Amino acid sequence: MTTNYIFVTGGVVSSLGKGIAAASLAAILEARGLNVTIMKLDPYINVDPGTMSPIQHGEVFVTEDGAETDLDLGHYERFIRTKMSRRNNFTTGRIYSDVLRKERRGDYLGATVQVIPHITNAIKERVLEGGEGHDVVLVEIGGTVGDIESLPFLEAIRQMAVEIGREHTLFMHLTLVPYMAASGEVKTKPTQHSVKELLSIGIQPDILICRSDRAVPANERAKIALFCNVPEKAVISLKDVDSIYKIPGLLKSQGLDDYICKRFSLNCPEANLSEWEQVIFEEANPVSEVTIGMVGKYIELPDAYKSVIEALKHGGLKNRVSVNIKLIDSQDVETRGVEILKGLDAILVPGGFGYRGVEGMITTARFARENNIPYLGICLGMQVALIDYARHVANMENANSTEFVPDCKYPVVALITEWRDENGNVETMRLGAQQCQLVDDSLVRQLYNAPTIVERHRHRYEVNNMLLKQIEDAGLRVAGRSGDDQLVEIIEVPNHPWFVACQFHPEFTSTPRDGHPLFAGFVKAASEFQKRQA
Amino acid sequence: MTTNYIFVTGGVVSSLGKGIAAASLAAILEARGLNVTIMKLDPYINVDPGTMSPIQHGEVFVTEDGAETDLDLGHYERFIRTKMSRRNNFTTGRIYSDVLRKERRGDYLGATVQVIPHITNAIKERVLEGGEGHDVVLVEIGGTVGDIESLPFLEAIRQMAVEIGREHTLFMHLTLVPYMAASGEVKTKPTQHSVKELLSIGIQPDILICRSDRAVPANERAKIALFCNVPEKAVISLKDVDSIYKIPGLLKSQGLDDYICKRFSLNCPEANLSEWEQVIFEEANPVSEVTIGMVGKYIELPDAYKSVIEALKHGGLKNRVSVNIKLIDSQDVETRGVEILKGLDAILVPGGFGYRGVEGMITTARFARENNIPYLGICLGMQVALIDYARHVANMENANSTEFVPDCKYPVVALITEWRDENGNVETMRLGAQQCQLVDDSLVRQLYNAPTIVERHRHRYEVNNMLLKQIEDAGLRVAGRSGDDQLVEIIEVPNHPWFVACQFHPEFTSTPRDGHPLFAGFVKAASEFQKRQA
Amino acid sequence: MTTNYIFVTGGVVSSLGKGIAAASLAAILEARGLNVTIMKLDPYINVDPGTMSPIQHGEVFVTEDGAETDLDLGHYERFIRTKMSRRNNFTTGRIYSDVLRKERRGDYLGATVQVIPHITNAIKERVLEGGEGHDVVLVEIGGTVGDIESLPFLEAIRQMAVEIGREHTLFMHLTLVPYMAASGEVKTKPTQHSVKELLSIGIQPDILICRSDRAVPANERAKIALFCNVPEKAVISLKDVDSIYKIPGLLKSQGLDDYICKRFSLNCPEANLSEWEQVIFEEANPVSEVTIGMVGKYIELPDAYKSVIEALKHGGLKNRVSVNIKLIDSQDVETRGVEILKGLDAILVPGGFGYRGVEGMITTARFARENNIPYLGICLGMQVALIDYARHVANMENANSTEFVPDCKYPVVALITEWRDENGNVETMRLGAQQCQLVDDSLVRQLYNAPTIVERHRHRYEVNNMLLKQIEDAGLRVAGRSGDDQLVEIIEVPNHPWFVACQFHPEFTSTPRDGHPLFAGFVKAASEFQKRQA
Repeated sequence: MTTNYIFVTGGVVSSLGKGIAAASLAAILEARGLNVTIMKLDPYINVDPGTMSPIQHGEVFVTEDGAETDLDLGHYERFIRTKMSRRNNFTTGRIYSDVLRKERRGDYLGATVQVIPHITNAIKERVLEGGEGHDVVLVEIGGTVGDIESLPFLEAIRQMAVEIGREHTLFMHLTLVPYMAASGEVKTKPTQHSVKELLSIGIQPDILICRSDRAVPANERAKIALFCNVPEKAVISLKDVDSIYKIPGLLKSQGLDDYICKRFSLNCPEANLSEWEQVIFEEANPVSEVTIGMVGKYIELPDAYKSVIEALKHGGLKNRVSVNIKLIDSQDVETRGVEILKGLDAILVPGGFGYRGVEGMITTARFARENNIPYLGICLGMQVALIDYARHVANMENANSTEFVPDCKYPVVALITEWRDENGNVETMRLGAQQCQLVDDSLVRQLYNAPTIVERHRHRYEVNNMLLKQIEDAGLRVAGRSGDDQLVEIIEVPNHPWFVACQFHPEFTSTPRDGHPLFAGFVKAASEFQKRQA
Repeated sequence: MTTNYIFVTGGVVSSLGKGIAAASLAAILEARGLNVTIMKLDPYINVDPGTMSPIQHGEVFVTEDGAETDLDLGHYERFIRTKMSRRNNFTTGRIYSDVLRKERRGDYLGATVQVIPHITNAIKERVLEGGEGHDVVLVEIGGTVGDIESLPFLEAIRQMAVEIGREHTLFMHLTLVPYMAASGEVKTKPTQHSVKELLSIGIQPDILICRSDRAVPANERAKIALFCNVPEKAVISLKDVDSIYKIPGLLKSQGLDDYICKRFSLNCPEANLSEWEQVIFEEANPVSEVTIGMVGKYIELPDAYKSVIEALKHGGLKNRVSVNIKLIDSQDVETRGVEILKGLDAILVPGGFGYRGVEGMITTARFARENNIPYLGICLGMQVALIDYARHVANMENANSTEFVPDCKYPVVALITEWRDENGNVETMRLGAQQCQLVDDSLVRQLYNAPTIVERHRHRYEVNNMLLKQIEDAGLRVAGRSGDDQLVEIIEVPNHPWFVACQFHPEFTSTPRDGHPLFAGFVKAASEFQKRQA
Repeated sequence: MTTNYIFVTGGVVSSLGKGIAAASLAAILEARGLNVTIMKLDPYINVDPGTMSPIQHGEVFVTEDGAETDLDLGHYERFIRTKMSRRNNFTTGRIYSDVLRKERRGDYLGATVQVIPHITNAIKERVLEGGEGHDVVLVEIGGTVGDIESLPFLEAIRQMAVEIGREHTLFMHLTLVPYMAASGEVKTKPTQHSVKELLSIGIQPDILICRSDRAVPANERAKIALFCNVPEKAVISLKDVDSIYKIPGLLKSQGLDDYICKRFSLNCPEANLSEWEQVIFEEANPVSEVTIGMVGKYIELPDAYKSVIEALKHGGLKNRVSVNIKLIDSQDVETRGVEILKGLDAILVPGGFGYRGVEGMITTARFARENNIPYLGICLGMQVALIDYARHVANMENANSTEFVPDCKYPVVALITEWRDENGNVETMRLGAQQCQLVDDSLVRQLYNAPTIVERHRHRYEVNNMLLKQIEDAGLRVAGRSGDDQLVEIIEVPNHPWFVACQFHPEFTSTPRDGHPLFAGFVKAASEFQKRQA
């Protein structure tokens, strides 16, 4: 058994969906019965993604082993059943940190540490590490070809291609074949140049991917084949589609995987695309529909709440109901007011960091609570809901979080060390999948059908138990607590049709095939309420 | 008075409309009271455009001095009142022909002839020639930046610019700021790279043109300004529009010309944009509409019949009537038949070269003639009509052209030398504006209101006078004859509502403001016939 | 039998001896019993080398078939027995001439003629033509890698290589490993970059040639091997030597040919290096010595008279005598006078073009003649001697050539058409090997031992028969006449110890193993004179 590698690059423009393409391929090769894995090389200087905001790159993926990483690692989880780890993704900054530390420790024995060969060796080692024991390793190269931001990686690859041997490596490259309406046709010139750029750095493409909003004519594919030194059969067209789960079908349709096994000589098992067929069937045969408002801050870029959006979708799939998300700026709730929240079947408040429109978020929580409108709060949404209830029911004037106000007077949220009461009497970040203790008498315990659950976290502040008894005794249900210090994990409203909120991130566990009890209940409640109001 | 120059380049993709942008600018500069002219340099090896087909590059422009040249010079004359002479356009091959000839005759005295400096000097000298006596000279560089096809020219410019000084030169550069619907936004990266490419060959852009299908946000323009070393006000946005005549307005709106005179310190007279204001009014307030069929061969690319389409538009403007053109493949008329020609108010048959389905063109001519449907024939279309009438009225068995069948038996079209009768008894290319004697009693004479006219030509074969008397005596009007040998120029059908066909190319002389008698009459007839058939 | 190809390129700096290296290799391949040939592509606009001066590029080689070509073709003749032809050498300009002509006559049927693919087609077809029927074909690419002057050729090659497969092609690249005395060591960086440049245009080197003034250390060769993706054994060191004839030995020493046949898997015959062993023996064991003075014009770059220098050397080899050549400027004899000509054992006057100090050349001819100093005149040197004798012995005041002074009055040299006497009564270029009728009673007839001989030519003006009779009757022996027109091919002075001058070019036939009668005679006479003067 010898590991085979396929490198995935792309040029001309960004935003082509390199990770999507790679993931779809992996799904097929999985369906061919191969031991497929995948890694992504991140050109950024940031060592860890935790040093960047949600608005900067969208959601940060949490791996099983607790590592924080590129969102695309979650995308990989949605196409292949293998598990990602810290070994599946690292950054440029990470590399330098490691190398410089080795230098400091005398690891290079007085030698000059140079990009070539030392930085590239660091890269080479990491690649071999992650691909160890696998049949096929896909490697996504971030950045854009021709930019200096990733040339070191491209060089390391070239070296490995030579050292390993061409019989175990392929070069896949994404391009853009844009449609020029003024001319009434697509152009190939950009592609031709993109390939030339790879060639100038020692890389000859084997497989071409033509991204566009429409199928590229065979004639044009042939023209490309000519200029790029690539067989026509290896020039794959990839038009835009309305679902990433249809891509495996397209790649299979054009014989991509067969080519690879012949190279690529692979004994690939018959593709099991029935999962996609199911999705298609359900898509093409809806029965209801509900409208769910999403009040937040980063709504100007859907990607910021991508994992949430998909979790909602999955709940809808299980209940055969369309999910219509209304994006709402919490700051507009502060300006315009609750009129925004009208015409909704359910209310949802996502997590995140930053104050901005948080008071409007509270107003919304209040609105949904007081008007009995199916409410779901996550992380920050829970913090908000806590304040809402506390201030307007438990009478905790200015209930707040110490992350925004040093002297809240009624710090309902604070660091455990910072826990204190309204009289000033007292007494890092929770990450990854953690076990939570559910209250047997709670709704969510029964939704999960289990005494305890394990769910992912990403936050530093906690419910201030010094003032919890005020809130809870006022008439609020704690549906779950955590571990050692029984930190509040889930809250339910005693007489609200469906109002829940939690500390964990259920949106990182939800799948299209399994769904997720919480979102199933939420979306269902939306429907129930909709009918209740009709 | 010292001549100022502005160079126009473009990159990322082809087909951005460099000629359009340049012409629009020139129009404004003329409107500012400046002696502005324009030249275009081509990256083609073809010495003359006469060696290429209409399908290859579209219509070939006919200049006043008889030179055959780039179509864009027609566009240049449609915006400024100066004339596009042979000095206003030349190719790469042209240059080499000249230089090699100079070498052959000893003009380089035993020296090595090199791109640098000899080819670049040849280019430079031609530019200086054309720019003589002008205030502002625009120079359009064909090809795409980064491609080897025009690097010599870019180099020649660099040299020139240095020699004449920056105070007499500006660098304008077109780019693409494509919209990526998947991201929901436009991208600037391609532009940044395009500029870097010019810089790598010694050229620093002064003015940027952002081509797109929508206005580019000031923020994005600022980002570009940053990365390109260009002032924000010199970054011009240019969204797609439905008419070239609206571009001067846009460029003026963004202050482009003011910048230039400040650089450009120009004492520019108030722009006279009333010509387009007129057009806008008429466009916005049409009174009728007609449908006119166009039977030909190169209909897969409208540009092939561009000048014709424009002329038709001009007839429509004068008659306040919309002109709906139906493109028809002559091979389909040949195959499917005259059913194609139904539902039309008028029939038009354009000129060109190639057999393909010319028999179907003849069928169409017959159809329009026999059914009295407003017919207009141009160049070849006249030859087609000649055959039609001859064979089916004058009983000229297989009336035809010797260019396809030497032994026609009734060679109605042949070279003057080749003129012969049906018994075999006997006895280059006509180019440019030539005087034609109109028959005072013809309609066309009265349409022009003149004894004679001067119109442009482009053909080799003539009406075979050996058999003309057969055709003419059968009942057909020769509405005009040339000069020297009174060659048949225009034919009219005695009892047809509006049947005119001619050897010359009226489409190269019409304007949107002056119109053109033949299209005025033709389109009017279409309307009359439309009402007749109702 | 399938033809194998090896391409030769060079980077960093020019003048590394690409032709030398290629010829040396070919010699070895022939020595191994392989059908090897060689071609050279030249990056020049000049169509034919005949349009350039001797001082510009040095001697222009005359091939068997009369083609004028690059000097290096003669160098190829000195290493292998495969005969060169017009198919073995052509220029960039030649290509364009051919292609443009094809365009003109319609060979491209209306298509766009582009560098790619049409210019590259012209190139690759010529390559395949010349390589027909050979086992191994060496192709030398002139110019320097990274320069635009030869990128089209490099591209044509890349394409070809792909088309024929790597099993039939190798890339040999020359570089420079400069010695930096300030550092006390050689550097390799330039080489590393040179290789990178080839890679950027799609070419990966297989064999590296390290030119220097000293052997390159294995360590440095290894460093290069690393950075260039080349096996250590394929990195060849090539230090400067005092004789080209020693290079085959060096290449053989490093196992180059074995590698090639293994690739390169070649059943190569044992190298016969005895030709150089002979030379070495003779070189290291001279017996006499003699001083030869040469008067000319292009002495500022010995390459101009390279073929002559070699021919003199060959005469010396046959007479076991060292040849000491004094370089004399004709303009100095003109200025300083005959004092320059003192201390010489014999005097030689070469051919060429340009009036310059030719009067000093005439003065020299006079000097050698009148002082009985062995003399050898070639082409122009004959014209010079003719004038000398004519003016001073035959009393032909202002004896001269019409090529410099049309109105001579005693045009001893003139175009055959221009032949005339002093009273005005009258009555292109001769090239290649032509038969000359020798006079049986002449020395030259006996030196060659044959009634007639065949020798190469290159000149436009001939001995003026109208006045010849004055010169010949005055006491000058015509040692041989051409043929049809009995043109004075060669003369001898009746009472001069050894004074011979001719129209032909004996220097293009002389070899180190065969020698040549006129140089044997001249050099011997030179020695004899020396001894007579001592």
